[PDB]
Amino acid sequence: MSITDVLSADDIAAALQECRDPDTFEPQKFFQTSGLSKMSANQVKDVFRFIDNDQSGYLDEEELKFFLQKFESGARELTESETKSLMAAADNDGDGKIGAEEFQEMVHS
Ligand SMILES: [Ca+2]
Ligand SMILES: [Ca+2]
Repeated sequence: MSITDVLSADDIAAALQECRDPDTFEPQKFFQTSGLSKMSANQVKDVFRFIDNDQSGYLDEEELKFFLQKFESGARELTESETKSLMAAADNDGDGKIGAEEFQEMVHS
Protein backbone atom coordinates (compact mmCIF):
# COMPACT_ATOMS: atom_id res chain seq x y z
CA MET A 1 0.00 0.00 0.00
CA SER A 2 2.40 2.69 -1.29
CA ILE A 3 4.04 2.03 -4.66
CA THR A 4 1.50 -0.48 -6.00
CA ASP A 5 -0.98 2.39 -6.66
CA VAL A 6 1.43 5.25 -7.54
CA LEU A 7 2.66 4.24 -10.99
CA SER A 8 5.27 1.52 -10.41
CA ALA A 9 2.67 -1.27 -10.77
CA ASP A 10 2.66 -0.75 -14.56
CA ASP A 11 6.45 -0.40 -14.66
CA ILE A 12 6.97 -3.64 -12.72
CA ALA A 13 4.43 -5.38 -15.00
CA ALA A 14 6.75 -4.28 -17.84
CA ALA A 15 9.98 -5.20 -15.91
CA LEU A 16 8.50 -8.63 -15.19
CA GLN A 17 8.16 -9.38 -18.91
CA GLU A 18 11.18 -7.49 -20.28
CA CYS A 19 13.44 -9.30 -17.77
CA ARG A 20 11.43 -12.57 -17.80
CA ASP A 21 14.42 -14.71 -18.69
CA PRO A 22 16.89 -16.21 -16.18
CA ASP A 23 20.06 -14.18 -15.50
CA THR A 24 18.87 -11.13 -17.56
CA PHE A 25 18.10 -8.53 -14.85
CA GLU A 26 20.29 -5.50 -15.68
CA PRO A 27 20.41 -2.87 -12.90
CA GLN A 28 20.27 0.43 -14.85
CA LYS A 29 17.81 -1.27 -17.21
CA PHE A 30 15.63 -2.27 -14.24
CA PHE A 31 15.84 1.21 -12.59
CA GLN A 32 14.64 2.74 -15.88
CA THR A 33 12.04 0.12 -16.75
CA SER A 34 10.70 0.13 -13.14
CA GLY A 35 10.08 3.92 -13.34
CA LEU A 36 12.38 4.45 -10.32
CA SER A 37 14.78 6.53 -12.48
CA LYS A 38 11.73 8.59 -13.57
CA MET A 39 10.60 9.13 -9.96
CA SER A 40 12.06 12.10 -8.04
CA ALA A 41 14.69 11.63 -5.29
CA ASN A 42 11.91 12.19 -2.72
CA GLN A 43 9.79 9.30 -4.02
CA VAL A 44 12.90 7.14 -4.54
CA LYS A 45 13.83 7.70 -0.87
CA ASP A 46 10.24 6.97 0.29
CA VAL A 47 10.20 3.68 -1.65
CA PHE A 48 13.57 2.77 -0.02
CA ARG A 49 11.92 3.29 3.40
CA PHE A 50 9.33 0.71 2.30
CA ILE A 51 12.18 -1.55 1.03
CA ASP A 52 14.30 -1.55 4.26
CA ASN A 53 11.59 -3.23 6.38
CA ASP A 54 14.24 -3.91 9.05
CA GLN A 55 14.96 -0.11 9.16
CA SER A 56 18.58 -1.02 10.02
CA GLY A 57 20.03 1.74 7.77
CA TYR A 58 21.63 -0.49 5.09
CA LEU A 59 20.07 -2.68 2.37
CA ASP A 60 22.20 -5.74 3.20
CA GLU A 61 22.14 -8.63 0.63
CA GLU A 62 19.99 -10.96 2.75
CA GLU A 63 17.43 -8.15 3.17
CA LEU A 64 17.68 -7.47 -0.59
CA LYS A 65 16.58 -11.15 -0.86
CA PHE A 66 13.06 -9.62 -0.32
CA PHE A 67 13.54 -6.26 -2.14
CA LEU A 68 10.81 -6.62 -4.83
CA GLN A 69 8.90 -9.26 -2.74
CA LYS A 70 7.21 -6.14 -1.25
CA PHE A 71 5.85 -5.17 -4.72
CA GLU A 72 5.21 -8.65 -6.23
CA SER A 73 4.98 -11.99 -4.36
CA GLY A 74 6.84 -13.94 -7.08
CA ALA A 75 9.55 -11.42 -7.93
CA ARG A 76 13.14 -12.29 -8.90
CA GLU A 77 14.79 -11.79 -5.49
CA LEU A 78 15.21 -15.54 -4.90
CA THR A 79 17.65 -15.68 -7.88
CA GLU A 80 20.93 -14.61 -6.29
CA SER A 81 22.43 -13.83 -9.75
CA GLU A 82 19.72 -11.26 -10.61
CA THR A 83 19.80 -9.96 -7.03
CA LYS A 84 23.62 -9.62 -7.28
CA SER A 85 23.32 -7.87 -10.67
CA LEU A 86 21.16 -5.30 -8.82
CA MET A 87 23.59 -5.26 -5.83
CA ALA A 88 26.66 -4.98 -8.12
CA ALA A 89 25.63 -1.67 -9.70
CA ALA A 90 23.75 -0.35 -6.64
CA ASP A 91 26.90 -0.76 -4.53
CA ASN A 92 28.93 2.27 -5.68
CA ASP A 93 31.69 1.22 -3.20
CA GLY A 94 32.72 -2.38 -3.76
CA ASP A 95 31.61 -3.42 -0.22
CA GLY A 96 28.08 -4.79 -0.86
CA LYS A 97 26.27 -3.11 2.04
CA ILE A 98 24.16 -0.59 0.05
CA GLY A 99 23.10 2.69 1.71
CA ALA A 100 19.93 4.59 0.75
CA GLU A 101 22.33 7.20 -0.65
CA GLU A 102 24.02 4.58 -2.88
CA PHE A 103 20.61 3.42 -4.12
CA GLN A 104 19.45 7.06 -4.69
CA GLU A 105 22.62 7.63 -6.78
CA MET A 106 22.06 4.53 -8.91
CA VAL A 107 18.32 5.21 -9.30
CA HIS A 108 18.93 8.95 -9.95
CA SER A 109 20.98 7.95 -13.01
CA1 LIG B 1 18.21 -2.89 6.45
CA1 LIG C 1 28.08 0.15 -0.44
